[PDB]
Amino acid sequence: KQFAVIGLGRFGGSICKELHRMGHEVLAVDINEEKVNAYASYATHAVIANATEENELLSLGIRNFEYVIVAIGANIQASTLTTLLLKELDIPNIWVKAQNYYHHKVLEKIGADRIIHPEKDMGVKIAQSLSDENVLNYIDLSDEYSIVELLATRKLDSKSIIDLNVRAKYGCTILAIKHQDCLVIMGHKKDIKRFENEG
Amino acid sequence: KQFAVIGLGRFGGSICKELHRMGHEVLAVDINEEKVNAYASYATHAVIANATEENELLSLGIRNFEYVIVAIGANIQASTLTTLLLKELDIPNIWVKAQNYYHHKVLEKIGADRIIHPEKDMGVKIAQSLSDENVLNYIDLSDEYSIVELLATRKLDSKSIIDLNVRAKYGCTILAIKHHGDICLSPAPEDIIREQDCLVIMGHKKDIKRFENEG
Amino acid sequence: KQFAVIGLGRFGGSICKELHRMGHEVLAVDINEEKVNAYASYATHAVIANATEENELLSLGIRNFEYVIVAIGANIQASTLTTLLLKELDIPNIWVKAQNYYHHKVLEKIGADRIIHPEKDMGVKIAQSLSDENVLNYIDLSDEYSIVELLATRKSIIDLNVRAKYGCTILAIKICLSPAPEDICLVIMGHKKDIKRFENEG
Amino acid sequence: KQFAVIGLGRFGGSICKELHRMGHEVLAVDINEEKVNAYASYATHAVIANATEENELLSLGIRNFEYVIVAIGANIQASTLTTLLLKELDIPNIWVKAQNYYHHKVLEKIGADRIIHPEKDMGVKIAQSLSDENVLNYIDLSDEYSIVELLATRKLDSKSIIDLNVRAKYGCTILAIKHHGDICLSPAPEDIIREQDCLVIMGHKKDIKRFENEG
Amino acid sequence: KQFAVIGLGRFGGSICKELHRMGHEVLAVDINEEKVNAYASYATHAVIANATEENELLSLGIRNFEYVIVAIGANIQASTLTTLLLKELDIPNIWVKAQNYYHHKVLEKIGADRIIHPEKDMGVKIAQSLSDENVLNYIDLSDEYSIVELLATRKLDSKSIIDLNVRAKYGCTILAIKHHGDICLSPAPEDIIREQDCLVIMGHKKDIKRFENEG
Ligand SMILES: Nc1ncnc2c1ncn2[C@@H]1O[C@H](COP(=O)(O)OP(=O)(O)OP(=O)(O)O)[C@@H](O)[C@H]1O
Ligand SMILES: Nc1ncnc2c1ncn2[C@@H]1O[C@H](COP(=O)(O)OP(=O)(O)OP(=O)(O)O)[C@@H](O)[C@H]1O
Ligand SMILES: Nc1ncnc2c1ncn2[C@@H]1O[C@H](COP(=O)(O)OP(=O)(O)OP(=O)(O)O)[C@@H](O)[C@H]1O
Ligand SMILES: Nc1ncnc2c1ncn2[C@@H]1O[C@H](COP(=O)(O)OP(=O)(O)OP(=O)(O)O)[C@@H](O)[C@H]1O
Ligand SMILES: Nc1ncnc2c1ncn2[C@@H]1O[C@H](COP(=O)(O)OP(=O)(O)OP(=O)(O)O)[C@@H](O)[C@H]1O
Ligand code: NA
Ligand code: NA
Ligand code: NA
Repeated sequence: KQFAVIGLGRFGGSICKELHRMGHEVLAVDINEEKVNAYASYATHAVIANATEENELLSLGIRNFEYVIVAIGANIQASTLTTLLLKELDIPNIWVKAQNYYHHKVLEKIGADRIIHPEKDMGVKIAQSLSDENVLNYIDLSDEYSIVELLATRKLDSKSIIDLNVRAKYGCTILAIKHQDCLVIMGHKKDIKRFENEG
Repeated sequence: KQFAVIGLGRFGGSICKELHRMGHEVLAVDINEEKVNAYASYATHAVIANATEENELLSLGIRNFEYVIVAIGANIQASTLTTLLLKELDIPNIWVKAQNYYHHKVLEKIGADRIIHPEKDMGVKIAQSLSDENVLNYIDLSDEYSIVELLATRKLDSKSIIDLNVRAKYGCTILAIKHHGDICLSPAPEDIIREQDCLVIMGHKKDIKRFENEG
Repeated sequence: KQFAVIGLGRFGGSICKELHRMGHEVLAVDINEEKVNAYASYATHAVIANATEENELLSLGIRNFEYVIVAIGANIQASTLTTLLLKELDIPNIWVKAQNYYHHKVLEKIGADRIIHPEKDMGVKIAQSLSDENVLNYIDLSDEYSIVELLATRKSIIDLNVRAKYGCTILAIKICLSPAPEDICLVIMGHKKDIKRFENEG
Repeated sequence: KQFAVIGLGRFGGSICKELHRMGHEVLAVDINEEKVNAYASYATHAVIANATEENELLSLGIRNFEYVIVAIGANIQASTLTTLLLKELDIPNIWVKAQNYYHHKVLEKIGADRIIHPEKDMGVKIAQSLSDENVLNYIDLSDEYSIVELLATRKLDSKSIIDLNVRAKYGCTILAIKHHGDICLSPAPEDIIREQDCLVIMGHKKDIKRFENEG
Repeated sequence: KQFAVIGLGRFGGSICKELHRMGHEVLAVDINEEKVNAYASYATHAVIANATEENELLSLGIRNFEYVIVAIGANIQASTLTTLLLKELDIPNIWVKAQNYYHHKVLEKIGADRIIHPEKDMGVKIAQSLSDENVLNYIDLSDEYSIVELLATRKLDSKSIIDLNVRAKYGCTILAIKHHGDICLSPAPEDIIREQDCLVIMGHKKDIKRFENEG
């Protein structure tokens, strides 16, 4: 697979370094000369180009890339003009980083295959950890069930699994323990909060 | 639990909106008047202040907040000077949003309780989804064992759980399966996996990768 | 009929002044303070607002306007964001001034009812006048047939065999409408190729 | 001894010229092309570089220098990220020119071996000369003891050393007398004090104030 | 004694904070609104005025000040036009902070009473500390004689004053010893010197250098 990442910011620069670490052909495009020089070593091909121009986009052979990631999320004009061109060039998969709710609505009309909010998805994830310090990481299977990696408190010390009645009393299934030790649990959103309060 | 969020960007503004939804007293501090007027309705109180000033920081009653989040990740001077003042004010928890690796090193020195890379962590998470399109959302329990929410392929249709030897060969456990928008926790042998449905699995990282090829 | 004109430039300010002359209520919105003060006298209601904000758009009572004209044609971000709000606010008629081909393609996606190129339409109209210095002003009824207002050069109507030889009809003589044989700006209606032959031979 | 001076301002450019005058190997680093061309004659080697970037720091050959002076004192971000790289490069002695009190607090955290306030230390010395027109130059041995180079008034003219009972009444010992451009180290009783000759007098900080007032 | 400080920089702001600490009436004039608000508490009278204007300078009542310090050292146009006005208004004492050699020459022509180089005089003083790590502070009595506040080494540990033939061989006099936060004036034979204590010495400039190499 060949990937193109347009815009080497904090978000796009992470995708170039990660996909290059896994051993993939990454094209790194950025309008900034100093950004491309820094990520020149972290990409298979790095070009100092403006992606809002169709002539520059055809010069890169952008039609040969199955996945194009437009990591521009502070310039709505540059981001929407780029993903309109890539939809014109018949790119199978265009993934765009959005800025606000209105930028999400423009890109949904002009044909973005997946629209990503990196700071909004992390900020909600961080604020869940701020509100309840017991949690460390979670994944939402649905809107009401989650796999919350809880942190064992002082009252859970020296307590066996059979002593815990999470299976029946709370209806929560413990998955793993990482030796205060990390306690991975699964259950309803309201049911897990009962186990956090009562230990 | 009273939270102060300094800098209402895409990251700071999301924490103010999320914590206000959960019903928490959030103080929204920003130096830009237009940003403050946007988050007046999404915060308990929104004020205009330059957090690099100690006199302006004490005019907010910032010593009364258990958590302060400095969500400035494009100005290193503004971000590092702010957490220095909060470190002096004996704030128990200071969480800072970092910009690069060398910005993370400054905050570690001057006493940031937690340092957050929002785009770097999401960019790494996205890049796993580009590389392996089977996955939908993964959470790393450790460096070798992870929970991967997989998407069922075309050959997984009309297949039973006992047919898939995940417990025996791959050494992985299917923790949940969802079909048609309804999620079933801890499926029992045997259940029908459909053409396009999410398949949550748990196991070693290299063991799931072998299973995705043969799924 | 209540009209809203968003963006007081050369194009938007001309729509405000013409509609205020005709006796219509016009709301003039612009982000520039100097523009609004100049067109405060030429608009029924004038405000200094950013039209890309949904809160500022609702303060104007923009839902009461049947026609909104987004005459922003150099800021693509301001033009595309504004028409998405007005589409969200259910304006029956949104007319947008575009900049280039790609700006036109964006506004077609997000639901612009009519997209206007003022400089491109005039530039095509002007460039037809430079190549053929006899013409003055023309409109295209169709691709093949057009009404061309020629300039009279160095004869009776019957002498000008446009009806038989060229297959064209003389429409006016400049003031005297509906000419008839015979009579010694010349308006001629006919096929586009036929008028060019008439100009070369006459 | 090898020295590197990062930032050729009024303060950094003075260290380059004084160390080169003494015959030391000075590397002059700056980001401005005009500054580097100006100090080509006053430094062993002058390089155009941006010190906040670590790749440009290792090209200079910065690990070969025992002393590095970061004489940037108007950009807090550029100064603190430079001394972070040098501290990470195991540079033994890093001397940093600071700007304000909060900049001093950051450099203390991230490992600056010595933090310098050139204008603040000179402003304090000047304000002692404005407040007291008798003094010319002083050195604080401690917070209560000092050596003050006084200036002779009219009442000290034609006065011998033994006539002045400074040793008993004030408890201050006269160290030297700058006689008409010629010094006199440890003057012996008695030497005639002229109209205007410097009187290097050592004593308590409060006691010399009495000597200035009582003449 | 009323002092006017024109330009509240790092150097001008240090004179305001020190003259007010000593109990003097200070007029703090600056063209920047942010600077005046910060120093409004540390100055008797703080004004946001431009000093290059003759009308604004007479609104301050600047003729009532014996000392005016023009602490603008990065703006030659503002510094030379200010002191041209103050000399035109017959200020008895005008002290100007200069930038380079050419600014020093202009201010001499247009009648500056004392011209100050804060960063240049510190850079020369700092470069002496980099060259010789034994010195901590020194005061130049002349171009050939100096008082150096040395630092004790391992070879100077447990050595009495009479053991050091500084009076006979080196021709230098030991003035005081800073014994770990305690300072003793005019030591008598004999006093023991610890491992690391400041040793204030006086002598010829070349004779002190021979002492450090030979002891
Ligand atoms: N037209 C363009 N074509 C290509 N790259 C561009 C273009 N416009 C901007 N960029 C580059 O894209 C990069 C990321 O965009 P930008 O800084 O606007 O986004 P952002 O919202 O700040 O994202 P991040 O949080 O990842 O930094 C920048 O380095 C910028 O120079
Ligand atoms: N000194 C300051 N005090 C308070 N708020 C500030 C200060 N400096 C910047 N801000 C605000 O912080 C917010 C976010 O800062 P900035 O835009 O520099 O960071 P970012 O990392 O690019 O943003 P984001 O969180 O959107 O990714 C902005 O609204 C900005 O106005
Ligand atoms: N967000 C906005 N909301 C309202 N008015 C705006 C906005 N952005 C720009 N304007 C105003 O719209 C007017 C026209 O926009 P602009 O000058 O960018 O377009 P243009 O193509 O040059 O227009 P014209 O050819 O009519 O002069 C200007 O007066 C500008 O100040
Ligand atoms: N990142 C950098 N790397 C190297 N040199 C730099 C860098 N940033 C600034 N400089 C240079 O450092 C020199 C001094 O810095 P600056 O002028 O900001 O400090 P300052 O406190 O005003 O100094 P001074 O008052 O002694 O002149 C300038 O010549 C400037 O060009
Ligand atoms: N014409 C003026 N009148 C009054 N104040 C002025 C004028 N011009 C500049 N200043 C102020 O004087 C102060 C010092 O000026 P400047 O920054 O040019 O000098 P500097 O040599 O860099 O100062 P320092 O090294 O002491 O920080 C600043 O606060 C500046 O705003
Ligand atoms: Na961002
Ligand atoms: Na135009
Ligand atoms: Na300075």
